[PDB]
Amino acid sequence: LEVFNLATSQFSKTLLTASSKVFTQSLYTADILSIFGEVFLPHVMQPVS
Amino acid sequence: KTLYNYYSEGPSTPIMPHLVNRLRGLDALAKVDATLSKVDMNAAYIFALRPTFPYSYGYKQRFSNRRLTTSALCYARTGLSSFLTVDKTYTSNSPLKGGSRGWPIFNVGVSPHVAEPHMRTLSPIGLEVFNLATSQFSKTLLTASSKVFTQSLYTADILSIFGEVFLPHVMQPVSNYTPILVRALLALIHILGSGSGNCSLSSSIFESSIPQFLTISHSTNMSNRTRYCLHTWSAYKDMFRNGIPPQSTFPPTLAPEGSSARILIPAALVTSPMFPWLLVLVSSGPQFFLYSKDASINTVDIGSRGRITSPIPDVAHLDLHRLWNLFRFDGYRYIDVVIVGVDRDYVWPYQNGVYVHGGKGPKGTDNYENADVHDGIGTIFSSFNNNVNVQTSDLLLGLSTLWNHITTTYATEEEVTMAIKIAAAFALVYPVQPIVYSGCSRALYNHTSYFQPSSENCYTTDTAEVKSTWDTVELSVQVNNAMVLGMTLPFGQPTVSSAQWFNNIDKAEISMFKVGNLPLQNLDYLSLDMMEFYAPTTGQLYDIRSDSLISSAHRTVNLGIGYTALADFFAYLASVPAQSFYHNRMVTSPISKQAYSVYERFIERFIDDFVGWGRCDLFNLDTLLGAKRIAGVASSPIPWHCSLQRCPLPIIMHYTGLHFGQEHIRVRVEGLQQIVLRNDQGSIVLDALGTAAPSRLAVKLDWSRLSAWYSDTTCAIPISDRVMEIVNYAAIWDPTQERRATGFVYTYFSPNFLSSFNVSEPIFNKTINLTPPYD
Repeated sequence: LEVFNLATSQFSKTLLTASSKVFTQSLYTADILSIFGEVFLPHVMQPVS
Repeated sequence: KTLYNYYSEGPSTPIMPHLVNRLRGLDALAKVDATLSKVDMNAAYIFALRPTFPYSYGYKQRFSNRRLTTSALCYARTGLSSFLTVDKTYTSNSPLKGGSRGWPIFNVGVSPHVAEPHMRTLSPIGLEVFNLATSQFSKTLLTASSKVFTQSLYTADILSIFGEVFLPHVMQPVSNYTPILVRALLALIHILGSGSGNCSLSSSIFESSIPQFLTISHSTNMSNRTRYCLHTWSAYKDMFRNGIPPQSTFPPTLAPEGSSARILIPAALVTSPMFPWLLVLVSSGPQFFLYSKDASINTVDIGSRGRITSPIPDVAHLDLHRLWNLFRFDGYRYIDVVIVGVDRDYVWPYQNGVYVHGGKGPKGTDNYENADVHDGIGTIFSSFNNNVNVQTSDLLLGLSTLWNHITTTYATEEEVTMAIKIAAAFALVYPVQPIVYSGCSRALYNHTSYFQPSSENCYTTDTAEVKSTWDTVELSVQVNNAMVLGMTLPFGQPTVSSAQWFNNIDKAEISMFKVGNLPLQNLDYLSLDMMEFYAPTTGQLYDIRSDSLISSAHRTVNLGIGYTALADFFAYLASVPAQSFYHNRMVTSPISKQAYSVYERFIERFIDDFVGWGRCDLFNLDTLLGAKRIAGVASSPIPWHCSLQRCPLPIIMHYTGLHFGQEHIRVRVEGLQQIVLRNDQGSIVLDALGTAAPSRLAVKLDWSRLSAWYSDTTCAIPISDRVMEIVNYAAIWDPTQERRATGFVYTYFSPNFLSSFNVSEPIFNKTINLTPPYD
């Protein structure tokens, strides 16, 4: 949802709502957000499977 | 409305409200009449930049008995699609077949007027910068900035940049992107080539299609170059610490100034292919010259009967200039490119040997301490280097990306429309107008000052088929100079500047008089949009559904031909003679200045009513009145009776609604006059019947009288003998002339040029049948 917000809105921040750095090497850091916004943008726009 | 509606209206009462409602409708038609995104790219370019204008011809005869005529279709086109000159390396002084010794330079200056900005909306980062500007610090004011993303545009440093060098725009967020859109449209049109496919003064030499490959040539003596200085943000900000140095670009810009500007470009966008095309289109131009890679495979020669000769005889020593070379734009003379978000080891990705101030230095060092100035866009951007060969698609990729991004993210539809309307004034280049002369009958030999038939500026080069008897021009040096000096833009303005690259010497003579002016692009808007300081105008990714590059260029060329046609119509209504736009327009007759005075009123009224831009930037009399009659070249003995007319009649009819159908030809009670002349020995020498030509007021009150006037004074032009049917039956009787009798003038096009009208598309290689249908 926050990746979608980054895709559809100009950056603020208030948009960083779910990501955290508490857990090391998890799937919830900012790097994973970058991965999602880079190589999975259409699925972010239209989530299907 | 539709094209069917407009073809059945005709001119009406006041003709200025007419011809502008028609133009707006025709422009609206061109927006939706063809989805060019579903065809091949070359086909789209052909269909956008070279429109066809179908029409049906035909003539009647007095006594027809089993006469067989073909009622076919023809497709009229106007304008030069490129220019053919002698090779830069060519030492002989012999005249080449179809190759001009030089070429015109349409030098455009800088408009003092400012493109009016319109309101924008702040981004959250910009909103917080605004809060910092208008409130005492708290904090609670830091609402959008973050340090999660490294080297992004959302840290506190970018806030400092905005509050330092863009404060007025923070206070009043506005932007206008019309001038860069104008330059982009012109770049596309001049690189590809708009018009009819004619590519020479010879009127019989055509280029088959868009070139596939281009060549870049540099010329120090002939280019119009901009100086560039590359800095990182830290190095650029550090040179203003100890006072203000000379030529400072630091202060913000509301009204752009031609000398010196700064652009702040994020590091992520420097590697975009649009970036060099961004540096071009705001700089001076041209900084390099563009040629078709080889002129043999594209150029053809067309016969009087439509015989295509593919390899023109002397193509080995000819250069095929793009229209890009015939134009000269004044932009910013000095640009400070400031890359934002880079370290002290930053490397210029383009041309080697180029070091960014505050970046990687020559040997191996960081924080380069020199701010080197590079003269010309070619000294950086190796893709613009001398003798570079490039596919046109690769060249245009950056332009298309730039246009798509700007028109979907930064600009509004109004800005794009204004850019189209302005660019249409410089979209096309036309050769000097050729005219013929019927002459006078033998019975009137003693009552005329112009007895013999004649022609002017009628040049052809094909030798395969029969040459037209009216095409008597031979291309000497002085005649070539005169013909180049007679070339015009859509609104009629010529040039008095020209260039020549002969032997091994390149030379340009640039007059202080300019054919027009263009506004500068405020680069602060560009910087702030590229740093996401504004909210985007739209969230769409693609302009295919709205205001694409090719659709915009098609609209621009459509409006440019419309400007040419309406200008010809105005010159007719203002009785502006064709000879007032020749190389010797100043030394021939005092009619020229009066005609300019009358014509400029029509032009300015139209420009204010339709374009809305300040007239003077699009048309003025500076180049007309600064004529340059060169050495000799005597004008042919033709009376000044035909108007300006750069377009064939069917195109003029399309844009004006003028109807010249066969129903206006009389075939069958007394409105004629018996005209009598006597000599000293009381002997009647004329005793002839005549009819009065209509006054322009009568035409104003009844536009069908102009149609009748066409059908009473027009004859089909013969090809092999200089005797028309008309001169055996009719003549012009002007009582206020010292000698009352003259013939007819008849703006001339050429059978070779008219053969190209025989196919729906401007493609002629070998399988095209240009022969007249059914003989």
